[PDB]
Amino acid sequence: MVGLTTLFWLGAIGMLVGTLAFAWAGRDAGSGERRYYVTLVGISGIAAVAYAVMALGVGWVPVAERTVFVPRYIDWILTTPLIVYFLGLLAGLDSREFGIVITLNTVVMLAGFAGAMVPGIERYALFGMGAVAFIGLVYYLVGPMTESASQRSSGIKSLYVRLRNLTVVLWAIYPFIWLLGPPGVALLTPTVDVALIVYLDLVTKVGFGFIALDAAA
Ligand SMILES: *C/C=C(C)/C=C/C=C(C)/C=C/C1=C(C)CCCC1(C)C
Repeated sequence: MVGLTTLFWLGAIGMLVGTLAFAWAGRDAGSGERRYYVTLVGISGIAAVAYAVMALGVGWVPVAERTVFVPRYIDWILTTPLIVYFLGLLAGLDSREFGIVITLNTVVMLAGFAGAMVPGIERYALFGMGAVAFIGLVYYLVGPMTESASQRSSGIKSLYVRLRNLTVVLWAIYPFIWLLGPPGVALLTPTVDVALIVYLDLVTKVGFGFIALDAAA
């Protein structure tokens, strides 16, 4: 499909501009803030690589009567934790709390990946595992991580809240897409499925980064 490839290109391109943009803004940054710029460049860069790889025809593996794009999940497993890290730096979390939110994040990504890789109905069981871990992650986001961020300057306090809403609201859509897309009910075509994910991936990553750069000043 030529349509799947262009959607992948659009993604790689959109991520590229995000990266270059963040790497530029990150250029010349204090020895106590570069961490943000550099993590933002990783979130964007990794995704860009993953998209170009898929655009090029790599990772399109068949499972049952569908095809699963492995580079998407590899990306997710590597990038979502960085997003949570970033959010964590804002909130002012320590190793303890960081550690908790990160693993909870990894379980849902690992479970989603495993789930999409199995042909049998037990895939729903794997999906269900990620579902419960995600509600947990969201709990920590709007809960303890929030109260924890309420101790920063009015500036940081407001940036975190905008980013967590953006995050929580958009991420909650992914599972439903998975459920309706080919991995589950396949009530959604691969192409629409991919178009939707590309958009979400872009906003929750590059959209995320730009909102942060705006705040930087
Ligand atoms: C840059 C990529 C991002 C922000 C990807 C986010 C993906 C999710 C929030 C996926 C969530 C899922 C569940 C909550 C249930 C298990 C199945 C998944 C992996 C689709």
